[PDB]
Amino acid sequence: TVKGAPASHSLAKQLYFPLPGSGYHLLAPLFPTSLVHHVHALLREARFGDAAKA
RNA sequence: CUAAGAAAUUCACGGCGGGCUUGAUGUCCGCGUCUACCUGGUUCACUGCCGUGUAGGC
Repeated sequence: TVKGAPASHSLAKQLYFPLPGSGYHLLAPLFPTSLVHHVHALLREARFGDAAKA
């Protein structure tokens, strides 16, 4: 549980978003660790075989 | 101010081997097609006393 310093080392994406009146924000996106991969793998190998043979 | 902004894939190859498709068959019967028309508004034609001489003759 430690961070360091906020940065975005020159190759991470960061994209202007138009504010309503005027102005922008830089909005650096970060890759999430949402695991739909577990829900994808368990619905393709675990009991996809049993439902598929039925 | 665009998940922004950048990017040489690069190369080669033996698909080969062989072969019985066979036989048989009933298309089979009919039939009312009628009726009336102007090719005519066109053949710039053989000559010749003729002038071949762009008008000139029956």
